[PDB]
Amino acid sequence: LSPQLEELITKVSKAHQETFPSLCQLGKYTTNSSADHRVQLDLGLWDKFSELATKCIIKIVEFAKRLPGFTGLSIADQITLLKAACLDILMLRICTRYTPEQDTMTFSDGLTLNRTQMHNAGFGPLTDLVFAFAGQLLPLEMDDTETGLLSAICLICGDRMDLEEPEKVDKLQEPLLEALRLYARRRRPEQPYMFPRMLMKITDLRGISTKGAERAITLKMEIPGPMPPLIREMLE
Ligand SMILES: CCCCCCCCCCCCO[C@H]1O[C@H](CO)[C@@H](O[C@H]2O[C@H](CO)[C@@H](O)[C@H](O)[C@H]2O)[C@H](O)[C@H]1O
Ligand SMILES: CC1=C(/C=C/C(C)=C\C=C\C(C)=C\C(=O)O)C(C)(C)CCC1
Ligand SMILES: [Cl-]
Repeated sequence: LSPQLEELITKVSKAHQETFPSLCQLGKYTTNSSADHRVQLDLGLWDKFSELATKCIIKIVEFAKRLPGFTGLSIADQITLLKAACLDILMLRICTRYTPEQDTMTFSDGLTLNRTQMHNAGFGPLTDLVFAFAGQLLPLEMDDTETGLLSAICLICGDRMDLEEPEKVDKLQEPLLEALRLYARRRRPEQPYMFPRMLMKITDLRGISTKGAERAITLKMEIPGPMPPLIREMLE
């Protein structure tokens, strides 16, 4: 045991909780927009969804800047990491707020959309794969600390193309991996496969995000103007 590792766990947990409202703390609310049938795109829903996405991108940057050592990387490397991982983290975030009984996902302001509305907001042919990912995330029963640490591990990764100092990024990731294993095993000692299961979710997350990037291309043709600039920074 080391005090430094325990401090890292709590720092990351706090950074996550303070940039990602929990489903339980949110005042959920609904919309009646295009709620029953799948359409190509409901522009009202796209407007609301894309605005929320911009806000969450800013929150993910805020989260990143609170991760120990992140701001010690070159600005170029910080941007490179954020561009590489933002969509992964957005996916993890929305899927964490999945309510299976109601077949809904809840955004950071409490906006709660059913599957059809998620489709109509822009997810389109990606919707059911996203819900399937959320469904397969559930049994892991991850808590906020674990979700925070996993998000940090997804972001701080030395394999990203065009990194100036990949070995430096590698070194920053090391304690995050150690922290997640220590925490996961302590919390649920009778479920020792939880750590490796969590790590394998990273690969699943990358897979769904690649599909997300593909969806963005087709979505660009359906929208009446360009996507919001921070969304373009994430995708383009
Ligand atoms: C994925 C690609 C990544 C590319 C890197 C982009 C990093 C840019 C992040 C913005 C950094 C500056 O952030 C600073 O100004 C932003 C714009 O006024 C604010 O951004 C936002 O803040 C509020 C709460 O987060 C939001 O409800 C508002 O939409 C907006 O004002 C930040 O609260 C502020 O701390
Ligand atoms: C942004 C964006 C996309 C993905 C959004 C995802 C995957 C999650 C959004 C999460 C939010 C916005 C959570 C919150 O508010 O807590 C897709 C690929 C559809 C293409 C259009 C732009
Ligand atoms: Cl570009």
